[PDB]
Amino acid sequence: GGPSVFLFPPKPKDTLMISRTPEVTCVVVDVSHEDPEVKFNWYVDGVEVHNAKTKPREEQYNSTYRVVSVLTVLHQDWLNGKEYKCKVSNKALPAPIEKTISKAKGQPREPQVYTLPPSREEMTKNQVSLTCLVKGFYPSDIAVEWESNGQPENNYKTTPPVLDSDGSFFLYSKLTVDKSRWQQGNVFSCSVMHEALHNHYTQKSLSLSP
Ligand SMILES: *[C@@H]1O[C@H](CO[C@@H]2O[C@@H](C)[C@@H](O)[C@@H](O)[C@@H]2O)[C@@H](O[C@@H]2O[C@H](CO)[C@@H](O[C@@H]3O[C@H](CO[C@H]4O[C@H](CO)[C@@H](O)[C@H](O)[C@@H]4O[C@@H]4O[C@H](CO)[C@@H](O[C@@H]5O[C@H](CO)[C@H](O)[C@H](O)[C@H]5O)[C@H](O)[C@H]4NC(C)=O)[C@@H](O)[C@H](O[C@H]4O[C@H](CO)[C@@H](O)[C@H](O)[C@@H]4O[C@@H]4O[C@H](CO)[C@@H](O)[C@H](O)[C@H]4NC(C)=O)[C@@H]3O)[C@H](O)[C@H]2NC(C)=O)[C@H](O)[C@H]1NC(C)=O
Ligand SMILES: [Zn+2]
Ligand SMILES: [Zn+2]
Ligand SMILES: [Zn+2]
Ligand SMILES: [Zn+2]
Ligand SMILES: [Zn+2]
Ligand SMILES: [Zn+2]
Ligand SMILES: [Zn+2]
Ligand SMILES: [Zn+2]
Ligand SMILES: [Zn+2]
Ligand SMILES: [Zn+2]
Repeated sequence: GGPSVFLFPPKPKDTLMISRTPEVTCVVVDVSHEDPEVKFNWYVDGVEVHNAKTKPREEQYNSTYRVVSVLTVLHQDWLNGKEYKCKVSNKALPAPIEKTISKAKGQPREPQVYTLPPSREEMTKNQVSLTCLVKGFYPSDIAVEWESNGQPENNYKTTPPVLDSDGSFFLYSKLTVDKSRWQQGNVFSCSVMHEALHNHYTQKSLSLSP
């Protein structure tokens, strides 16, 4: 029938750290050998731009060609809602294919970050759960990590964002540590990246209070 276009956003962390390079990815699949030519046009807010890096086509094991084009986006443009259009032209199509993407839309809402110590009843266990509540944020793109003086604490798991009853999102992150480390008074820190925080970052700390 005709080829199909997919347009993918940057990775969320790449949009929240100015040191990183967010990029948007236009993928064309189902390109026939009969008309194998593929032209990309990129627009930012309706204005054609020219810095996209297209990859040379690559044949698939199902006898179709796959062509990829990558446009780097500016940290501030993406956060300011600019919209990115990929236009794919190929002989086999009646009219060119237009896909548009941007950051999740909606008024931004800054998260409230709260650490919760292990439950009393959980103090019987050889491991305990440190809880980071992140609530009230909009949009849902977010990243959460845990640290203890310098090094990342990676035995943690974070729930997906959940739509709350006021239209904002919340989640929880659970860090599991040896009960000894928690009682040795060590400081544990939940750090949160989200667009609506100052510099898109905050951290909150948790320690035994005796
Ligand atoms: C012939 O073969 C080719 C490929 O060869 C095959 O290789 C694999 C795939 C084998 O399975 C086998 O087939 C062959 O060996 C086939 O090509 C495939 O075609 C199908 C369509 O038929 C495509 O399906 C869509 O996939 C989307 C998800 O794709 C991602 O995830 C899958 C794995 O789950 C991967 O396979 C893909 O490569 C994609 O991976 C993502 O790619 C991004 C770009 O690289 C990554 O982002 C980038 O990441 C880098 C670092 O890695 C940087 O961070 C960059 O900054 C960043 O931009 C991303 O991380 C990566 N993810 C992963 C996990 O790797 C689906 O989203 C899509 O769903 C759409 O369609 C469904 C129904 O059609 C439905 O669920 C939805 O409606 C959805 O539609 C979109 O949804 C939105 C919102 O809901 C709506 O608005 C729209 O409806 C719609 N719009 C848009 C714009 O999307 C499809 O399921 C498949 O991806 C593609 N494969 C490849 C490799 O390209 C071909 O079909 C075969 N043909 C025949 C006839 O056999
Ligand atoms: Zn031009
Ligand atoms: Zn050009
Ligand atoms: Zn931009
Ligand atoms: Zn950005
Ligand atoms: Zn945007
Ligand atoms: Zn649009
Ligand atoms: Zn980090
Ligand atoms: Zn603030
Ligand atoms: Zn400042
Ligand atoms: Zn910024």
